[PDB]
Amino acid sequence: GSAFCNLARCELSCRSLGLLGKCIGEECKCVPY
Repeated sequence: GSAFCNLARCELSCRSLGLLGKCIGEECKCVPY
């Protein structure tokens, strides 16, 4: 919509904090595997 999450880019971003990436509501949100 006005934003668009990318799972590959969210996965590479959540990898920088030590956890898994997912998209929720067209935003990036990280999760504990």
